[PDB]
Amino acid sequence: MKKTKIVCTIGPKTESEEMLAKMLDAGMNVMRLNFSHGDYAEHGQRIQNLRNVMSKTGKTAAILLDTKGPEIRTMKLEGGNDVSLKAGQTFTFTTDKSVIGNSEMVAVTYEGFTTDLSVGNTVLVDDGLIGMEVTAIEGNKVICKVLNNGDLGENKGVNLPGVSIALPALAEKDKQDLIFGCEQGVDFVAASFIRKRSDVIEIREHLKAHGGENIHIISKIENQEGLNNFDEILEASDGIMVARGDLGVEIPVEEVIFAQKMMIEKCIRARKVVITATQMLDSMIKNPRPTRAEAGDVANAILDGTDAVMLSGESAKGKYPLEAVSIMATICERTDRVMNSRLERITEAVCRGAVETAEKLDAPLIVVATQGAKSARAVRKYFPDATILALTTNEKTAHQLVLSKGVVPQLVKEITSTDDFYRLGKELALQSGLAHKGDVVVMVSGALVPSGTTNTASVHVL
Amino acid sequence: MKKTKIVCTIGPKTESEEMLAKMLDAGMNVMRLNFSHGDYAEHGQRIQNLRNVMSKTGKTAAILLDTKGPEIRTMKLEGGNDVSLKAGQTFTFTTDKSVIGNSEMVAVTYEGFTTDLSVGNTVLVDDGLIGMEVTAIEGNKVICKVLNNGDLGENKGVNLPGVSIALPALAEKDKQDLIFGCEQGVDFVAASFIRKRSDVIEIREHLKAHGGENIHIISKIENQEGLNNFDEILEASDGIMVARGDLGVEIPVEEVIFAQKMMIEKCIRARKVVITATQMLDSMIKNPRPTRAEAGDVANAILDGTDAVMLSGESAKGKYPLEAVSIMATICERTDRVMNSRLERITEAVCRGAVETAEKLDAPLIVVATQGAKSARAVRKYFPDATILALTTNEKTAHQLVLSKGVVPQLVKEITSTDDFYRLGKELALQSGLAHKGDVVVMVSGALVPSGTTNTASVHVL
Amino acid sequence: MKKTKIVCTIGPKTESEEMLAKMLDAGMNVMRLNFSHGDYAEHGQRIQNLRNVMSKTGKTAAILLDTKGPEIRTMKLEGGNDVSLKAGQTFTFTTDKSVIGNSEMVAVTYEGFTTDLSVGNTVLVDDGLIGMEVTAIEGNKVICKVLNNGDLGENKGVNLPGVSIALPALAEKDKQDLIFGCEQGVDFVAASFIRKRSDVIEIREHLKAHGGENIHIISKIENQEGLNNFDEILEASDGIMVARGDLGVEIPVEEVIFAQKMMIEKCIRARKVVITATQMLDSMIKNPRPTRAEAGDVANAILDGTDAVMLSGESAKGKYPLEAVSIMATICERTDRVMNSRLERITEAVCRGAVETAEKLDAPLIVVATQGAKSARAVRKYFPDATILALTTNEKTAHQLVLSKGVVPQLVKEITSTDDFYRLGKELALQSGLAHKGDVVVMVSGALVPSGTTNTASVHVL
Amino acid sequence: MKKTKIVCTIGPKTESEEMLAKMLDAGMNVMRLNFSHGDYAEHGQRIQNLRNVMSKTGKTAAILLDTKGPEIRTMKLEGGNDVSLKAGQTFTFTTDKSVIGNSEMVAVTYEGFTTDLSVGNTVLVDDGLIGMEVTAIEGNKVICKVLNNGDLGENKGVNLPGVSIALPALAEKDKQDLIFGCEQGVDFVAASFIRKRSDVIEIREHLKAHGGENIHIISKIENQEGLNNFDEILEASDGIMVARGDLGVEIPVEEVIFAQKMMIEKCIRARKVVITATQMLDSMIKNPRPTRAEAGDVANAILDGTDAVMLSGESAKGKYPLEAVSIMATICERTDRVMNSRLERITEAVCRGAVETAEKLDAPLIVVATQGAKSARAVRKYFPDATILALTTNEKTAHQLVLSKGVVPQLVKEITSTDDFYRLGKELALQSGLAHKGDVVVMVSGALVPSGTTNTASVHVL
Repeated sequence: MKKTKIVCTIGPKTESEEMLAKMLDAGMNVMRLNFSHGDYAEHGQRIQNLRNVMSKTGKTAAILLDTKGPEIRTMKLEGGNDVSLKAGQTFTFTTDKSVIGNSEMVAVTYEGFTTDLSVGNTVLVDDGLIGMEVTAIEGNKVICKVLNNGDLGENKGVNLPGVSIALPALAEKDKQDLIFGCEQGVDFVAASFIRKRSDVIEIREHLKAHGGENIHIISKIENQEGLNNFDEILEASDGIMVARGDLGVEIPVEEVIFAQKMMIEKCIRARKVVITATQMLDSMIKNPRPTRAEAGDVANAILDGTDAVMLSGESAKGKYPLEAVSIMATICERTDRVMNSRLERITEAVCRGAVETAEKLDAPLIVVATQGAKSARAVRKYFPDATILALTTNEKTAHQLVLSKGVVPQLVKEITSTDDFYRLGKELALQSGLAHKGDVVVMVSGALVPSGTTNTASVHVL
Repeated sequence: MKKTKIVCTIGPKTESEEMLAKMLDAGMNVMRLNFSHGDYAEHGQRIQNLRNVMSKTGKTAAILLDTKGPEIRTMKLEGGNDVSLKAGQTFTFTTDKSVIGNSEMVAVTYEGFTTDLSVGNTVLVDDGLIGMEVTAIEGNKVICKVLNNGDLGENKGVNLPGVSIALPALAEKDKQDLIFGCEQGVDFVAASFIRKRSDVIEIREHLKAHGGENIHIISKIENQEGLNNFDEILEASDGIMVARGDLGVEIPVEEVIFAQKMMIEKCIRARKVVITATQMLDSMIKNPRPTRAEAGDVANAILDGTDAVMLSGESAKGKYPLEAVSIMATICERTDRVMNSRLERITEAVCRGAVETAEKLDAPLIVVATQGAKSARAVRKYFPDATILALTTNEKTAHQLVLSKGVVPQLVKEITSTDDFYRLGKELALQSGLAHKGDVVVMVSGALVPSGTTNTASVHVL
Repeated sequence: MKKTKIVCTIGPKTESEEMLAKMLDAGMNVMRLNFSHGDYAEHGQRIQNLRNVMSKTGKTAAILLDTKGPEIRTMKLEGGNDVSLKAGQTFTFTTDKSVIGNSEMVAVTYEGFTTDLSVGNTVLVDDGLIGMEVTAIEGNKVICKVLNNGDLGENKGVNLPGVSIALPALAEKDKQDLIFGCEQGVDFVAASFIRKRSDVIEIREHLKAHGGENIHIISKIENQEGLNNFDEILEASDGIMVARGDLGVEIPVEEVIFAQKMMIEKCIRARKVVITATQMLDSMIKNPRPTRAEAGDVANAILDGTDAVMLSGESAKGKYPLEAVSIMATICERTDRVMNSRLERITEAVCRGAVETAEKLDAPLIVVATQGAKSARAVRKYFPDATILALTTNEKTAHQLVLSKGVVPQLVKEITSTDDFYRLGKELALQSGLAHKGDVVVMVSGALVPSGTTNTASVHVL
Repeated sequence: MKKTKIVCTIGPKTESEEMLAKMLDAGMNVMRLNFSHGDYAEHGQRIQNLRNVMSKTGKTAAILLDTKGPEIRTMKLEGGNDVSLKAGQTFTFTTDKSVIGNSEMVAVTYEGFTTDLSVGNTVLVDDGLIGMEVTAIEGNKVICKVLNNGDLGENKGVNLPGVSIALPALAEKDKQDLIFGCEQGVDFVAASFIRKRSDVIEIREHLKAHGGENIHIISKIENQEGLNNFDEILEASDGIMVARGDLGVEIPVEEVIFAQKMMIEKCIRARKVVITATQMLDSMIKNPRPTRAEAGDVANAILDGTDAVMLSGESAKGKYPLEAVSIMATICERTDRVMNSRLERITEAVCRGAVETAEKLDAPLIVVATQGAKSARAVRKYFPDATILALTTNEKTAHQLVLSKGVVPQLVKEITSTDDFYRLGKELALQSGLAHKGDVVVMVSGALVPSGTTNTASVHVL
């Protein structure tokens, strides 16, 4: 009965066909492959297992490849031992990768570190554990003053709040991973650390060069530059992933919530899927129940209007994966049921009216003859109470629509005319079990128009 | 182009093919035949002339037969001389037709005069010129005391305010006139003096017995009983003619305006055509310009929301028929221009939305695939800015639709599917000159439903 | 109790104290003195009689002086005999007053006749009975070609549609009549034939020179120029009288209705009283009942939203004055009953809210502490269901408020504070019989602000 | 600039006058004394220090006593050593307080434990660390089956989801604490573990018996019974504290968020303060910045519409109290500024209109002449953009209004009339610095009515 869709990162604990089947029962809609870890063999087997489960059970799911992305990391230390940095001390980064670190200096992986930073900038190390202020940049060195005590381990992430970083759109490993995703025909690519329009285009060109022109690109917004260029990025993307955890290190902490609300709102208006991700039910890596706060955070993202919510470690490596999917579905069901429609160009006019009509006739189902995703998403924009049954002849579209809120996709052989759509949609509506004899359904399609124009709405009794 | 339709009574000055053609140019939509006068040869000729003009010019118009109706009239007087009745005097009516009248007593045409009146009732003679109060009823005599001074001529109408009168629905001449109308295939019958549901029913059974089952019945509301039973009468009728002059004699004068507003409103809700008639431009029997008051009365009837307005003597016998049609058309245009749409069943929902959609996309035209008149009338109910182009395969339906406001009917060979309707309706929309390349049109129809269900709305660019 | 106010022209049949008292009972609110007729003794007596009736009965009423105005009239004819002008013939007007007229030429009263006309202009004689087109202007002659057959009598009015006429704002007799009005302390002056701002100004400077600075000026809009400059005229005037009969001769007939609606709307927005006048119940000069049309015309004027309606000959000379007032009152009540409030400056905000508050609490009465008329008119603008009880310390203001719709004025000694107003207004509200123990009243006033600012609204239970 | 008010639990780190002054600068509005800990001397000194800081700085703050409340705790264990409970094992509670516990059995503090529980009920121990299901109740023993592994320490809290517990409204210690609060003249008492109407009444009677009739009671809703009787409890209380942490152990976890939204909504409608408390910025006990999640949780409570937010350990015992207040204020400011008004009995009519008027005139300030808190809260209900300046002669009311959102209280000597209110409020509005010359203010009060009726709204320019 839930409308919000659930993305599950699959890992060792959940990769078996047995587990995947149980995950789908519990509410999983989309499989996420986190390419920060694993090799092509492991990920290939996971894709294989899901498609076996789908083939045998007739259930639908989508597959999402989440790239590792480019990053700035610190490097190694003397004796591999942590060093204890003291507030007020001088500390230096070097772009020289050959340097082994200690309490006074460590190397970073990114050659451009000296270029992109400025005296006065803040360097955060290890998810903001240690904060430092740059006091001088000299040759290949960024000299800083440590702001807080902390322990520096080896290989830790670095964040540069408010700095535009000249890392490439794709790491070299990323480029290979994307070829793999095309080879495997994944449905979505979630691109890490997206900062500007040109990153999305570079990814679009790379997928297109390997037969991936139909793979939808979900841009992960992670830093202030991403936020600044959000509209540009949304325009070029097929969707957005809101990386709350990263944003919590990169922008003022009181802003993260409104960045999440802003981005979701704009994706709905733009008719593009949005996924709310990171720091959802993390405590369930270890515990069989989430915290009150985690429950409240998930629900408010649903109320904000996200299409989907995402599980990370709690479904890949955690001790209670099935519990975490199940309680997620419960939060989804509980929250979805109290949401109302938002009624506030030909396509917007017809779809908005179609929903308004569905509500005024207490119609449980809106049947959409979707060319691509556009038409089903144009109905979903107004948050219908009714479920969207989206008829498509395109198998990739069927998979991709799994991610949109309240959309039930249906693969069909063909629809040759508008009246055939009405005849066929009424049958498939009854067959779906989503509606019954005597219910009203509203039927949406294009007629005598190019694909991706919706110009027709029709009311039928089953 | 005006939206309000003009009914013109045709008489000796306007019956030629030459005049009818010029009447149509001036704005006439419907020819009214007043069967109070003329014989079958004269009326048949008028019907023939119009149909010739229609064939030669390709213009569409409907034909309306208006019955004389049953009436109560006074009788003859000694020496055929007017007599002066004095307020307070005794005066008696007799049902004995043989009696010649004088200052003390006159005969009436209706035997039921004694039965239907009651001591205390008011008797009005000659359009309320002389008013009388019944003081006794005895045998075949109704004794009254005169209320006001006035002069009593021969053969004058009698009105009995607030009295239920037991005249038959149809006079004997009416029954013959109606068969003539069936033989001649008129589009409308306007039945005079309708008082209750059963009157409408008796007329329908008379028509259905002579092949007139497709002739629409317009009930003329003329008295208090008619007003009391208006809902019943509307339900049974195809439309209503508001006879303001008659109502001014039967009900209190300050009520006539609201009785016209009430009746017009309810006809629109019911999707049934309404004509505002009587005392429109009567001064133009004699003069080439109407009165300020006359222009204002007509305009407020259009503003009340009438489908059509009617010319009587001013187009049948008057000295300036074309002047009267023309200035009527001018008022219709001037008043139609400032009217707005009125936005609040599957049919109701779809049609209301189609109009809302038209306005929101600035569509000049709503194209309706009408099964009978219901569907075009269902769109017209919301007073669209857009003109209604009504496709129908039935020639009688096409004629009848001429009387509905803002409706242009179009006879078509057939439409075999919904996509066929769109293809054809776009062609016909361009051909009509009513819309042009690049305009938006909204196309309304039924799909996989019984006739007289409207369940589909579709938006197209020409 | 009706809300719309009735202006009655008083003449020989209605001037006695006996009749005036009965006129007030029947619904008269304002006495109109038509200075086209009567001398100062007669009018002074009418003023005296009313004021006697007012003192004896404690009823309130206002007095309105209506000027004759400047006019253009034709002159004398040979043997004083009508002449028959034939369409197409040449006919000449001369500014030479000494000329006696005939079939070919007549004199007019206005020398400026040559100046203001132009070849091509239309000249109308005798309320548009005969229409003429100027073909040449030469010396003191305006040569025309007659457009329609008609009979030309002596001393008939001339109208020049669409022409700007350079008559003075006031005739010489008018100037004397206005001083008389100042001496007599009338409440209103209705200025005839107002055409532009400067006419209103010249009348105000004439009044202010004779102690009339507090006499409200009602501008009579009678022709096209007046309509063109309406905003200017409204700005300068205290109110507007709509002279429908005159406008029917000056502008195209289908426009008169909308000119009445436009003018009434703008008066309401401007918080300035409007009177709908001319051609109301004229048939009741002769008959004891009006026409259906007459009743409908009056009612639509109230529905348009007029403050007041006016009786002319029917109450001055007619055979049935009390009948005409009574049936007018009946129409006012019947029409006022079905009208709703019209909810959309500090004053605007407070007054609009006070009405909204009244309706939401079902308050029968809004009590206004009015500095001059502005504040009561500011409440009246929204057409409250509640009656307006207007407290004022100024006796002239009290009289003038009689003309505003739904306003009951009340003369008070004083109100020294806001809490005093509430105490007193609750007492007076009960005393008025307009509200009762337990009713809610809304009390509107200014507090710590210049007069004519309304900034305070207060709700009390009686 | 923030409107949301901040409650700070004061403890050893923050009790000095130096700290309290810095806490107020940072945004503290209300001091919370947590009587779970501390003795009357410590709490008395804290009240003394704040009142010194208030006296010296002229700043306002309120004092809130939060009772410890009645509780169910486990007791002691053999050798004071934790015992390791295994899922599936039998475990028994005994009401015998003399029993020292072990791995098989422990004593509880509440005699009624056997009575109130039923076979099948769930017993949670130590904030839900260990869950057990009751399998038998026998004499003074509740025998259970352990559901999950866990370690049992000494003296841990017990929760009984969905059980109605017959603990008293007040512990014996609570009753003494309340006398202390009266002695000290605290402004608020926050009563722990409120379950039904009768608890609020018992507290009301106890305060009244010690001169505390003016102390506002904030009911802490902590369990399912509290939720079930919420309306009853709200009715008897002056406000509500939402104890999210407790609710997270007592009710289904997906419900806690909607219980928080429900309760806040109802308190706003009821015109009673609501405080959102527990699990706000807990990580700041140890860290100088909150988490993204904690930031998001606080902001969503503000968006829900809470009057105030509360700091617990992070301001009493934590290492970074001033940081935690400051970042709280920042979240408040950032969130308050993007909230809109909610415009949707005489008092509701006038106040709702007063806010609507304030918005339509872009008024920065609504000045309220408040008798008690009622009137200022009746304005706050509609979430005005404008700040509420609440004039009161009552010093306790002034303190209590500190807790209401967007209310600036102002103690005044007296107001003798309505015009004095306007004169005085305009001065105090300018003096406050909240508005400036030329701004509009809306002024709200009662006039000629019993206290706690608001019937007057007035608009003034400064």
